[PDB]
Amino acid sequence: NREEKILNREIGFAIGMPVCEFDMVKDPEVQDFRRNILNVCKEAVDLRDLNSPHSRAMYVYPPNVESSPELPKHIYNKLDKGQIIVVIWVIVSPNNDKQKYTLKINHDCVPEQVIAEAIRKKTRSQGKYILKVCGCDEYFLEKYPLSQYKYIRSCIMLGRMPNLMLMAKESLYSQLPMDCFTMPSYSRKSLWVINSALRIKILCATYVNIYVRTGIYHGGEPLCDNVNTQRVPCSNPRWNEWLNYDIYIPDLPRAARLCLSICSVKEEHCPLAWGNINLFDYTDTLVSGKMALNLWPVPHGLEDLLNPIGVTGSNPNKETPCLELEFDWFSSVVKFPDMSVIEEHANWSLRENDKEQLKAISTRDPLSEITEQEKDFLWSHRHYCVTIPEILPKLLLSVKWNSRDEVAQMYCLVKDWPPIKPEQAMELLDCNYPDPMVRGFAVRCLEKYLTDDKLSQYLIQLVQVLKYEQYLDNLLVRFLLKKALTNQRIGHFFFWHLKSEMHNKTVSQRFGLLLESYCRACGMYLKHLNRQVEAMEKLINLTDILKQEKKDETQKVQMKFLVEQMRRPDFMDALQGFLSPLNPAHQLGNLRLEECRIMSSAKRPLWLNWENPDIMSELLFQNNEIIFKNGDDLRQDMLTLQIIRIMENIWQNQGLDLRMLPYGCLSIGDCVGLIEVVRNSHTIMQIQCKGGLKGALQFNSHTLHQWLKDKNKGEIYDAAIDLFTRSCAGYCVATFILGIGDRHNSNIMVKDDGQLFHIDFGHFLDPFVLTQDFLIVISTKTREFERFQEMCYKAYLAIRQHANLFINLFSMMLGSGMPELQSFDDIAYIRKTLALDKTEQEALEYFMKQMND
Ligand SMILES: */C=C/C(=O)N1CCC(C(=O)N(C)CC(=O)N2CCN(c3nc(-c4cnc(N)nc4C(F)F)nc(N4CCOCC4)n3)CC2)CC1
Repeated sequence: NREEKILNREIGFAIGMPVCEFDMVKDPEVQDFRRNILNVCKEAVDLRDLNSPHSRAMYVYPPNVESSPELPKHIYNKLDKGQIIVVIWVIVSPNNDKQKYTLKINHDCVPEQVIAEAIRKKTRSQGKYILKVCGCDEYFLEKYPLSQYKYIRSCIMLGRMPNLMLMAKESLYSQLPMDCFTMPSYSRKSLWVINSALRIKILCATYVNIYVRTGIYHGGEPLCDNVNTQRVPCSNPRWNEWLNYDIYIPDLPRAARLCLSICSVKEEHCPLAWGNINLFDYTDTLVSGKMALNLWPVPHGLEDLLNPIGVTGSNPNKETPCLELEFDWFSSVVKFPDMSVIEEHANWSLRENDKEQLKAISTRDPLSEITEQEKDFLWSHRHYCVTIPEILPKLLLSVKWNSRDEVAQMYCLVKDWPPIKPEQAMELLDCNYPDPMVRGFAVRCLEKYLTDDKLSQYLIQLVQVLKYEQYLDNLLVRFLLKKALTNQRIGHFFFWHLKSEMHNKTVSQRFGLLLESYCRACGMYLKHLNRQVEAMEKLINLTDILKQEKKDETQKVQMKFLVEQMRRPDFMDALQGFLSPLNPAHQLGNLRLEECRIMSSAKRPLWLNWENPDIMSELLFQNNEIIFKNGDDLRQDMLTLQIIRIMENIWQNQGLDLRMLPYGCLSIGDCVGLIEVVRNSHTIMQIQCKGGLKGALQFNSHTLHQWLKDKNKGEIYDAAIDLFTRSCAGYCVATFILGIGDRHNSNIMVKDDGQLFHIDFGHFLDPFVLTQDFLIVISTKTREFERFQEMCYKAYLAIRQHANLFINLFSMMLGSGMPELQSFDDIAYIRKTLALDKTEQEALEYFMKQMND
């Protein structure tokens, strides 16, 4: 049909690769995934059309709200007797005259009550309206308490006054397209019985320019010793050898994998090409017969001669080392047993001090190692551990995954295991836990106890752990896809986190198929995503040209070329009138070329400035600024900003107001990304160079206080000083805990109201100087510094209390090929700085001493 072809073209443009390539993939799992994944799209679409236009309106404009409606003590104290002052705006005439109406209402009021009181205040001179945020496309469409909306709570925290616009509901529903998801055109035995040992024949290898080292693994742990084949000259890469393993065939867990590599010898063993295969396919069948596997190049800094944590599947580039293998073939097709046989074989197969010992064990952090004695101890008490559920990760770690009996008994324990918090459920999804039942339990916990707010807060870690999935079709991907197809706020960053790694051929297939399904079921938003993709395409083209053709020209010549190329209507049409990838609720209209510029600095970053076309853009920001950087990796920055936002949330919900600044930052491709521009912000180096005594003079650090006092005179002085002190202490603790890279006068920034923050997080996990500027702004021996030290200590304790969450986040991000995060050894730095193995008072003294230096 026509709709099908146009949708295919658009999806190909959005994903980067054409849809037709997926069809030419003669892989049963690929086509079965493409087909079976459409049930999730159907569920999501039905949920969208479930309740007339309101359901679609919630799908496109979901409420941006906090997970808990309860306000912290200090946040509630900032209210006028538990009330809030809110300005509601109304556009009246064809001239669009804007009339404001100020109200003082209970913070816990519903948007309906807000609209009612607004109409009351307006008439002193029915439910057919809704509330929009003045300046962006955010809508208060749900019966939430107003204060629970992130915008309202932010206004309450920042002292700013919320400005909302009243909008007829029909005016918004008329802007909602009648979406029509069209179903694609590509839609319409023994068991364990075999008793023996696993053996595999390595036949030969092609495209080799030595021996083959193999092993059987379950996630990261080997189910048996590794096996080296006969050292053969590379001229004739023919082994035809049979490798036998100390593993009974039925003893193989469901997620057993074969990890192989080709090594050379000088004495000096060095890997050449690696590969991993699923012993069981997606249909639970045990692979048999001949199989050709194209290997992958080795990643940098590989400790061993094997890469088990690497992705599974043959290399898409078939012009690579190809190893031929042979698996035993028995009577009939072998399948993994059903859960019923598992339960049958499981059924067939205590002191107070010891209970408190189990509790203390559960209290420990993830990276803390568990001894063999402790493993057998947890296993002997596997039934009592159901009363303390959060010990489930360590219990799983204590299992002998090379014994079908223990695996079946653990399956039984999991089938009825109590649910645990999402923060703890994510730990069971990293590379350590590949078992399908454990991952299903974790996904159930997420589905049951994860707010979409918390989902967006951890969306990147989940999209990453996706790579740890043994098969294309699994419960985790289905959950993520359903949430992305029922919530466009989540779907935006879902699509972008996926597209930002389409360059990686290791997950090109998986993420490509997932993006195909998403774009097929996402709706009209595919058009806006395509416009954003084309804008980023033009930006990448321009910045690539700048870094090579005109790379060694002067600032003004590069600027002249950038102004020339930024016009060329084919480019203006592409970079004008689209949604901000950093925040799709932000419209970006016409470019203010007079305000765009190359940032100098490193790798020629682009500083772009758009006008805000919002009807009431002046009440939020009339100009939106963004830094498009094509050069260095931004994943580290994304993770750091996420962690900083989480730390600020912890501090707020715990009762210490340390205003951080986790500005927007989105990696959109291979080292190509965007950065949010914080208005009215300048670097300390700027403060010193602008306040330099003269053109030829020294740049003392004492002036910063003078600059702040000039920018804040009168009663605003103490407020600015308090803001500076609090934000400074917060960033002190953050940078110490995370081990952020070298700070200096230009890595730090301050705003006109005193807020301090950081930028450009180069390397972490491998001493905040507190230049006498900061100490002078805080006031060494003053009550101000006493309160400062108290703040720092309290924040350090608060973060030590969530060390577990932070370590789990890092262990989940391990999958991403980031430099400063390649092994658990890098994460151990946090276990160090937080003194996990020490006590609370010990860690307090440790941090006191560390900050004394
Ligand atoms: C003093 C005499 C002298 O020699 N000079 C010349 C140099 C001048 C100077 O110090 N400049 C120009 C520094 C400066 O103004 N900027 C602009 C802001 N930049 C910035 N960088 C980033 C960022 C964050 N993370 C990463 N991974 N990369 C970058 C980027 F650098 F690539 N983010 C921001 N912002 C975030 C907050 O809101 C605003 C935008 N800004 C740094 C260099 C002085 C006179």
